[PDB]
Amino acid sequence: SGKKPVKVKTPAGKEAELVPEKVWALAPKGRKGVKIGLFKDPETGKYFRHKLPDDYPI
DNA sequence: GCGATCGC
DNA sequence: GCGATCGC
Repeated sequence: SGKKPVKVKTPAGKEAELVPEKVWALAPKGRKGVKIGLFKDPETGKYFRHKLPDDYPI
């Protein structure tokens, strides 16, 4: 689980600051990849994945 | 296509 | 079992 909030655009189309429920690195062998957060849209109650900043702690 | 994750 | 998440 994550700690600090993340500047996120929701599926519903709104800018929100949300603390991700799970975070992990998504990277192939030999390449940097990205960090991924699993988020819950507070309005709709639905889950979605979003890129995390590069320095976000896993 | 690779990489991990999980709600659906 | 997969969509969808990014950047290479």
